[PDB]
Amino acid sequence: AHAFWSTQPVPQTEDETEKIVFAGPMDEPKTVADIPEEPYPIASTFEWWTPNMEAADDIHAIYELLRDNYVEDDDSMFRFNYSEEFLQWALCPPNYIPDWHVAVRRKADKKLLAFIAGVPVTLRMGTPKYMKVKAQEKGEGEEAAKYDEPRHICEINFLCVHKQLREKRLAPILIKEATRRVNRTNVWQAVYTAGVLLPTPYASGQYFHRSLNPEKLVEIRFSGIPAQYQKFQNPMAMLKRNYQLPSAPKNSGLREMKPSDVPQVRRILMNYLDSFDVGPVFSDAEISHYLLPRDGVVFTYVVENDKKVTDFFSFYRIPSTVIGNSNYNLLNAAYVHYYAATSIPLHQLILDLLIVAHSRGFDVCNMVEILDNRSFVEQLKFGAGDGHLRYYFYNWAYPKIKPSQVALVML
Ligand SMILES: CCCCCCCCCCCCCC(=O)SCCNC(=O)CCNC(=O)[C@H](O)C(C)(C)COP(=O)(O)OP(=O)(O)OC[C@H]1O[C@@H](n2cnc3c(N)ncnc32)[C@H](O)[C@@H]1OP(=O)(O)O
Ligand SMILES: CN1CC[C@H](N(C)c2nc(N(C)CCC#N)c3sc(C(C)(C)C)cc3n2)C1
Ligand SMILES: [Mg+2]
Repeated sequence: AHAFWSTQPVPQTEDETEKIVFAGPMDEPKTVADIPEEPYPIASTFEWWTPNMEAADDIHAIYELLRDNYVEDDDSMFRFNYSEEFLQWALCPPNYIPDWHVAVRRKADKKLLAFIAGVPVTLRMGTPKYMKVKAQEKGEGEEAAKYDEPRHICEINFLCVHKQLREKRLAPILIKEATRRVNRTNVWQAVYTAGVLLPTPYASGQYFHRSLNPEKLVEIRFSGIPAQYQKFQNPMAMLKRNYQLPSAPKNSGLREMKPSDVPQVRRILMNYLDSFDVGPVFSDAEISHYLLPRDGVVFTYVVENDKKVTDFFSFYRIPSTVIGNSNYNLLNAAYVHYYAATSIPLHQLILDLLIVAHSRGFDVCNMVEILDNRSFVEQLKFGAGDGHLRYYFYNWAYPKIKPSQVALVML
């Protein structure tokens, strides 16, 4: 069934994952000196390339590869079009490792053919709460707590092979070379997500969408007019009224985040994320990088009351190419990023997210049912989509958990 994934240190079946009780490594300990110093072999017509993701032109080359060859729906209606500024943001966080950005090019002319990217993340990935309770029942607390310390690991994203080279077993080679470069830096675990089912997720959640511009979404067939609206004289008018939003935020202290807010935002975020079984730990530099506003990329607002920041939300922009409809070039989606609420109900905080996103010209707001995202689905008129995001570890045994015990947002 899986000629590549069967050879890797991942759980091989759903049954295996449902039997795991404690977090820890799959493979035997290895040293850096054990790991080949030479790049993984690749066909003579190709070469490995490490792009400089802080050079505008190298970012542009990766941008083009992904624009033309990255994730598309099965009906080929929409294809992600991450911007150049987004890619620089995502692939160069504090203390990033340039060698973890791995590309293949055709040696002759040097066309870019494939890419995969790793970035550092500090993750809590110790045994989940439910399984620590069972372990205490049983006298096994020491084993259950062994890997509780937040671990410095790799997050993988942006795996892409050019459409002309699909189904030639190039993706396994990129994965193996990325693994080698990570292992050479003495890191032995990775976290990754995909929409496809691979061996084997530790968690899975549905995607949810909230329409902001229903007329456009229906036109491009992202959305349908649902059957019950046919009881109405003007279905589209009633759809628009259904999703109508305020033109101004409701929370009076709302404003964009600024550098001086970093310590307080770090504090309330970390207190919140601490409650979840899998979640990142951020430095001040990482809070600054991932949350301060960046035009066209990330948008972050704080609620400041009596000169104190008590709540915040963030969202990021991923446009998609509208492949088949010629009336529109792009789908402009806002994705829910991190947030924390201490003064107001989460639904009140996130309504202001939708108002700001709509005001800024976004067409839809998307999220996965991680964090406390299910708490505002119905009131704020999100609907489940047909897709799922599955969360995976490489070289880490982990119990199956619910997606509401996951606090890592994937870009
Ligand atoms: C310690 C450090 C560890 C670091 C590494 C951690 C692991 C990171 C793992 C990567 C995390 C990526 C996170 C993201 O970026 S998820 C986004 C993935 N990108 C896309 O969907 C973009 C459009 N599609 C493509 O570019 C290609 O179809 C890809 C590149 C996806 C596959 O190329 P292609 O279609 O030309 O096929 P092949 O003949 O080369 O290879 C076939 C093998 O590939 C397995 N496959 C298919 N899709 C995925 C997938 N999304 N993750 C992992 N494996 C995948 C498949 O089961 C088969 O293996 P097996 O079933 O035969 O065994
Ligand atoms: C949290 N994410 C942002 C990055 C990933 N992003 C952009 C992403 N991934 C998706 N899937 C399942 C496949 C992509 C891979 N691999 C979908 S489906 C989706 C709808 C339109 C609402 C149905 C939005 C969405 N967004 C997921
Ligand atoms: Mg291939």
